[PDB]
Amino acid sequence: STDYWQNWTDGGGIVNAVNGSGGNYSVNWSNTGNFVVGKGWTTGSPFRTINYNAGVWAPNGNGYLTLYGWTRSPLIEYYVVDSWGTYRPTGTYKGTVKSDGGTYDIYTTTRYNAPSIDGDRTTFTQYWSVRQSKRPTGSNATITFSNHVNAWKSHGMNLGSNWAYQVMATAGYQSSGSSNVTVW
Repeated sequence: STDYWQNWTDGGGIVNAVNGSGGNYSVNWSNTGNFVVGKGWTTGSPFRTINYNAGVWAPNGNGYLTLYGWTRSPLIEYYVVDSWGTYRPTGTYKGTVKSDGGTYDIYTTTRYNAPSIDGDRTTFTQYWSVRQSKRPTGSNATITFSNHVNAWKSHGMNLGSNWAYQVMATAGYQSSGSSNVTVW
């Protein structure tokens, strides 16, 4: 019952995103700048369990297969990264959390004068859970987001009171690749 289509690119290279049937989408990208594409929900929830099955996850270089969303009040961009390409994202280490058969490291980072849902020139903190090893793809996976929300809270990483979208995303950074993901 997804109802949100996320498709943002800074315009660099080619990001061929297909909004497929139901919860399904694909991305074929090449020689990109930065981009984020995914399917999910118009209003995020700290109580939502996200299901997905990545039929293809094939980054060539730097890309993430990740829960992705925002809050406002305050403005926070958040990630639950299940898999990646050549680079495992890290930042300021906060702790760990076990969820959905995985162990995730918790990080914070900051963006300065960068694109956000509030405009092209904003400064904000990012919250991360990053799986310690790449999650197997091709079978049904779950992200029990509450586990992350609560772990983040325990480290003083509180989300905002105004929930924006919440999607299961393919994100890329100066890379190429292909993905095909179904979200529900």
